[PDB]
Amino acid sequence: ATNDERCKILEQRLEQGMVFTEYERILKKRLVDGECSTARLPENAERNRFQDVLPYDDVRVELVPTKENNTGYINASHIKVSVSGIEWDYIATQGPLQNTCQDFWQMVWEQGIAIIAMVTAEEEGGREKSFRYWPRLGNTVTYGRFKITTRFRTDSGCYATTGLKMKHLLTGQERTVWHLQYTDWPEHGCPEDLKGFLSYLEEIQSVRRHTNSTPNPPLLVHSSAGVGRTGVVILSEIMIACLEHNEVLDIPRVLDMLRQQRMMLVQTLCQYTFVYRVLIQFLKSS
Repeated sequence: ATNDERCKILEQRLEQGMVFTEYERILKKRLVDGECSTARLPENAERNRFQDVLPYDDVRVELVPTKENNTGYINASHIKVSVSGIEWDYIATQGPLQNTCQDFWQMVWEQGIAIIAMVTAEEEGGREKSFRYWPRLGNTVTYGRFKITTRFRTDSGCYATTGLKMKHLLTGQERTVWHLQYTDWPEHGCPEDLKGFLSYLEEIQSVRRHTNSTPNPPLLVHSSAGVGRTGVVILSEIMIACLEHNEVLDIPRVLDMLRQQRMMLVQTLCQYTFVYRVLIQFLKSS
């Protein structure tokens, strides 16, 4: 029940408004070896949603080079953290563009991805935040050598689960990909329903566990920019796992480690304070 001491500390820090000082001291990106030269190539300009939100060279997801994409470039970062003995493996990526759908599915295939955690809407405020890279039911699409079929979509209130089949058109191999989309989460803000977000995290945790039981692949997390709401998901799941290991909690240490793998994770104070609220409620129900 040492979680009780953690929950008081967290509630007090939030209640007294000491969260901000902690958050604003965390650097947004690497100080050194922060080169994003491949991402900055003129040839890759159309592949970035924002020319300043970029993967670092040494952790970018490298696609096998193709005719259409010689550098095999996608705006996506490997995120590998070890926190309290747990080795976490994610890929964090931006929302696909019309012209990066083949790249996105090539990454899904090559990296062995079984679960997509989508935490953006397709459209918000009249703007595209993610291209519709998977088919709409009523049910198949082809991007280069990958055929994607939507089997079903089931709504769980705050999020929806879509069963996808992905087929390699040159080998005939097929794989199931589970698409878990949180549907009401404004960009730069927080989920509307805190408990709904916890149930979304619970479903990601469950499906990862059970698909692993049947080299485990990274979880693919994406938003629009691939840093804000993506960062909330990753930092929340890591910190929740920390709650069982007695070791002293150090959220800004963890977020700093994460931003060493992909810049700008967790864009706003409300997103960071939301992670505190998530942990408090998780501990309040333990």
